[PDB]
Amino acid sequence: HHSGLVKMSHPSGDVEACMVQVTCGSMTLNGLWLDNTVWCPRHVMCPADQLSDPNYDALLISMTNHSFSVQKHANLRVVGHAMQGTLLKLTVDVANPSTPAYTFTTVKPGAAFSVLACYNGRPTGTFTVVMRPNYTIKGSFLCGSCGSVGYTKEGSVINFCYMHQMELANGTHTGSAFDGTMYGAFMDKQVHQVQLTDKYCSVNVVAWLYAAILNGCAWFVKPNRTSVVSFNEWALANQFTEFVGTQSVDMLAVKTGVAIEQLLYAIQQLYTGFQGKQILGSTMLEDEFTPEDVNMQIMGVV
Amino acid sequence: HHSGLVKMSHPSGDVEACMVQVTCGSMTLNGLWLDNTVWCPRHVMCPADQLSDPNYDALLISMTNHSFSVQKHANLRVVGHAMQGTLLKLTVDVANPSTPAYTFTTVKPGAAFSVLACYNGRPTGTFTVVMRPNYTIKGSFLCGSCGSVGYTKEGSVINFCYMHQMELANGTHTGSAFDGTMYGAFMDKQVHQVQLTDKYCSVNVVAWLYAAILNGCAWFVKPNRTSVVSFNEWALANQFTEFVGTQSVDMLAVKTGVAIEQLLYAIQQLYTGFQGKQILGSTMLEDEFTPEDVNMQIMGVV
Ligand SMILES: *[C@@H](O)[C@H](C[C@@H]1CCNC1=O)NC(=O)[C@H](CC(C)C)NC(=O)OCC(C)(C)Sc1cccc(F)c1
Ligand SMILES: *[C@@H](O)[C@H](C[C@@H]1CCNC1=O)NC(=O)[C@H](CC(C)C)NC(=O)OCC(C)(C)Sc1cccc(F)c1
Repeated sequence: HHSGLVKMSHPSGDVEACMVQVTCGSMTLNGLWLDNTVWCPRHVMCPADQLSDPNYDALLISMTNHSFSVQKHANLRVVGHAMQGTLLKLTVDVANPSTPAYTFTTVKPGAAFSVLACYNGRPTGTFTVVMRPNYTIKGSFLCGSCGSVGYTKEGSVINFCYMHQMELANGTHTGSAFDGTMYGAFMDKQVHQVQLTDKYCSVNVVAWLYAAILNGCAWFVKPNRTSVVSFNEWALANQFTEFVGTQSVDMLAVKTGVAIEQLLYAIQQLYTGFQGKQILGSTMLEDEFTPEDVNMQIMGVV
Repeated sequence: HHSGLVKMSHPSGDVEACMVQVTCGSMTLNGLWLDNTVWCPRHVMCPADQLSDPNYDALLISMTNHSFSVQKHANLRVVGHAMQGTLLKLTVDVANPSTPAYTFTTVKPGAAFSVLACYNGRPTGTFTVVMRPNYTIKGSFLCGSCGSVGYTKEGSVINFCYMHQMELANGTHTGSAFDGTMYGAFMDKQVHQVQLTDKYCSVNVVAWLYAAILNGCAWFVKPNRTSVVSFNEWALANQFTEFVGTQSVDMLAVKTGVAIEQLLYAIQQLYTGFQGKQILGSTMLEDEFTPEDVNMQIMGVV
């Protein structure tokens, strides 16, 4: 029996109209064109021989307005340039006529956002990822994908929350919010960097367990319960994130009739082992589906 | 270590411009607007009391040109109507100015296509699915999602291959190609229908095993080999599809240096059990990634 839950991404049509190609010499990457501002990663100014330890402040001074080439596949003239954190704020004389209503937001661990993978300013694919506790994402990025944007949608408004910058040794990816800060303690330098541990997202495992109950799979549900405070103490010693309930989780509890503390106890015993049984066709706990995903995809509640 | 493989969907911007709302009385659903033709499922004409066993031929005669209301969120006047198989071919006086270069194709088991989920003619989300051997898909569809389209992209040309029609008891979904034929032996009637067995896609499991080798995971690779003919005989008695090699699979074999017959032997032993080990973080064989997905996402080869 299929759960009805898939990795669902937002429609990308609004964001594809904001994708441009930015070249600052020998390096090309993607940029976000909103109004008269083009955002792009700041290592576009970096020559290939200084990626390991670049001085962006000196490089920015070395740049002029005619040093950035912006193209849409239309060529955009740069009338101003500035750097905020690990991002470049290039000003252009033409405002994007297809600029959507948008905000800039920071995404937190356990939350899901949609990614538009682009190369040479041309959208290539879309996928959804969950920001992991170590502030990395398990995405699909290759050379030239920097500048690809991550976004969430609340109505007609697109909340941009991620710009791809680098890939780690473990194969995961990290980037920067549109305030210039890289997620976690990461730096936009081509060096090996210490990566924090990854943890199971408790609020997403609880949602995934609720989805099984909404699909008739409730063998793991027992009348025993574990409080949030006790579970969070247990989570700290078992590579699980501390659980914080939300209204979305409460809706799932109300509809199913199963308490959160019942599932918290279940996660503790399911962590020790599924014992040859399966939940939604899996033998491991899944934290890649948010409570809002289960609310939306299965019950049509947004 | 993350494999670098995610469920990747095509950009949906081109298809979102072709999505319309079709209402033929008390039922509303989605339609595909290409040139002066609007395609939509034919049970839009069905009153709610006859969904179990509808006479579409009589219903079509009962309809007029003014019986179909087509709206884009612009209202489209219907200047002609026809029925092909399980699909309606409505002619409108206005051609879609954003019609992309497109073809109509039939997707085969094991192949992957992108789906644009729509409700009331408004795109809501996108996801990618693999057509299963029983000619069903493990999608995320709800009431009103009929008319959502499935498509593949070869360059700038969009090959439409799926229109959502119904959901089965197992939670999977099936639809019709744009020639009017429902995939498999399914009928667009609100009754329980016999569903064929589902099988592991051998060509996709081979691709998934190759992706592990491309990520350093090759503990399952042994010098022993199993021929395609012998594997296909084994596949017939173990719920596996018969393997047919492709050029894409050959590229993966050439790059890795591991023969297909080596992995066919591995699948036979991995089917008996992973024996406590994991491949790409999984204890079961995965057939939801095509050889082209591994070729594109990991090696950038399209
Ligand atoms: C976009 O310009 C590009 C995107 C990556 C290419 C491979 N996969 C990607 O997503 N980003 C870069 O080339 C980065 C340039 C830096 C920010 C100046 N670097 C990058 O993605 O990774 C560099 C490292 C982190 C791989 S350097 C490294 C070396 C040895 C061991 C190790 F763990 C890290
Ligand atoms: C679009 O109109 C809508 C989409 C589905 C609603 C629920 N999930 C969907 O994807 N499709 C329908 O309502 C179909 C109308 C038919 C084609 C006239 N029916 C449908 O999706 O399923 C009807 C069945 C197959 C559930 S009837 C049934 C009853 C008992 C047991 C059983 F296995 C099947």
